[PDB]
Amino acid sequence: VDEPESMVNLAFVKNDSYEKGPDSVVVHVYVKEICRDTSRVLFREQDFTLIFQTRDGNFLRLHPGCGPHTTFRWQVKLRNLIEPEQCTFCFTASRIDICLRKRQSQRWGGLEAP
Repeated sequence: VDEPESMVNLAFVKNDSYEKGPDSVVVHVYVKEICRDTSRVLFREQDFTLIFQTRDGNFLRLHPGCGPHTTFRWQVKLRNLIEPEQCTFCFTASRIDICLRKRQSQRWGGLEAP
């Protein structure tokens, strides 16, 4: 767990996203059984990458050594840059809620009142 020497790209994600308010979008990703010591986030203007380790006995047992030496990342490039300065996070026991500010603005809301 000290030497990962591995970067795995994840193809399956467990989350749900929705846009809340005029300029805000808040999502919650289900990230559990994670070695928080190794759970890192690489974020920029509009995109972010989540790299971490977890424990899945069923999967890890199928490949001896996999798991504590396996570090993987999920990358999301969000469309319409966000303002990291205004961003906040929300931690539940098994899920991670995040409040994203869509400062690049969302277009077309239908009929708007002056």
